[PDB]
Amino acid sequence: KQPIQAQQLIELLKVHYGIDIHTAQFIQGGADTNAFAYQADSESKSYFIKLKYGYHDEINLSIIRLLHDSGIKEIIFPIHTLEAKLFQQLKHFKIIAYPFIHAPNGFTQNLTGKQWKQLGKVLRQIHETSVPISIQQQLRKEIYSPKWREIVRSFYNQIEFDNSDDKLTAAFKSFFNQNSAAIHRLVDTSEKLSKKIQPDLDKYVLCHSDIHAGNVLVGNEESIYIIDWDEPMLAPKERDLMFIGGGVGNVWNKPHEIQYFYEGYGEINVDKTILSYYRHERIVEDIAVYGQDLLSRNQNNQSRLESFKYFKEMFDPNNVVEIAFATE
Repeated sequence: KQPIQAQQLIELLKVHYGIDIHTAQFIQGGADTNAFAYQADSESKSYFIKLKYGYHDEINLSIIRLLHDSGIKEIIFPIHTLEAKLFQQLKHFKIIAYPFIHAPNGFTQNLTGKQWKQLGKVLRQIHETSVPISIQQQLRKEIYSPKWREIVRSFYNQIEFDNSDDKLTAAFKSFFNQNSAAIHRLVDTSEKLSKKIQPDLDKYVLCHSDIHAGNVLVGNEESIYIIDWDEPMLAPKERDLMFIGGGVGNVWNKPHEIQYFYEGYGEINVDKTILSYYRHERIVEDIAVYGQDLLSRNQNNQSRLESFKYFKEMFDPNNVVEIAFATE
């Protein structure tokens, strides 16, 4: 499926980046969807290369460039091509080169107070970044879609006994039934809050959209880096703020973290209705996705059990559900 043989990277990295690589190897399952990852090493360093088919504008690259030129420092930026571009466009595919870095994320290594402040400073920088109209036209907009809420409601009648259910499906239905009150509350609260929110496009800002602890790395100089810029969007700032104290992954649920974050972010006028809407809606989105994986046999059972564990963890003490309810 690969557009090139790994050794063809030697020629390409030399030509377009001026880098001499002595060894390149395909990285299995590293990339996802339309992407192929490779490890290419220079006698001096190691590089992570991503190839993507196509010549259309990738929103990730457009936004990464905007933040780069805007001065945001806390991003792991691509290595520049010799023409000073963040990626090399070839005839039928693109090359995106990055330094091969290992940095623990916020789950692995909890942020220090200083890092919480830096995260607040950087996210405020991002939210205040002026977005050129050409790029605004490329960004998805928050439209308060009822898609996920509808899917979870479609599950209601499926929770009924079915003689053909397998072990995982039956266990999931039992758990759903035992937590039915909380599940309907998540859906109904997200729905109620969406109805009360009057969309104001003038207040939308550039948002990461999924900035949980797994997407912050603590790297060189003990500085933080925000990763996964694949699906940014224009939406109320609360789309991102909901994660501070949000408890995603059973971390980022402590009062002092919130204090340090806002000392850095500065803006304390946060719309509580929109913040509560996102915390409930993000859980609804996950119940729809992981719940469907349990009601269906689309993935193997080892994978379905992982979805089940994830689904249940959302209901643990101090996890996302309890924090969402506490927000409302």
